[PDB]
Amino acid sequence: ATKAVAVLKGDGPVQGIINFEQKESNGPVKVWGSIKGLTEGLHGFHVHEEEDNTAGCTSAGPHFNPLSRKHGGPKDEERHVGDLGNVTADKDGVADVSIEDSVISLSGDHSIIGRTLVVHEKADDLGKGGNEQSTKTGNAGSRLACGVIGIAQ
Ligand SMILES: [Cu+]
Ligand SMILES: [Zn+2]
Repeated sequence: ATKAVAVLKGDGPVQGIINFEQKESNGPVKVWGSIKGLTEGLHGFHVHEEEDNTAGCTSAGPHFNPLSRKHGGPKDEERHVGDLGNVTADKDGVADVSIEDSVISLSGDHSIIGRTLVVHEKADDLGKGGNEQSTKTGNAGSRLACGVIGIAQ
């Protein structure tokens, strides 16, 4: 779409308004956001499968993997569909996201509308930890907050 949002929220007051703009069927998306309630430091950020509560928190399915690759980040050879590596939280526990991608579509085959955008405690290990868990998740640990990607309104 040309205006999508994902309101992150967790067990605690950790919350974050993510924004996504695509417009173009096959153009570079802009993705950005601003958490409020993480700790400082790097936090893994990914599009988990779908709004699947049974996966643990309010919703957080496995790392979405349509092409069935190993985990990593935008700069890796092995990166899943929604492997937006990690973001950096401030000393005030705010991680201002601002990146762009061309794998997804927000409106098309890879409509991210409906997906489950989740933040992790630890840094994404860029799926290089040489262990399934890491090479599937980034060893980023438990999901401080979870959320769903929808239309901005
Ligand atoms: Cu994740
Ligand atoms: Zn991944």
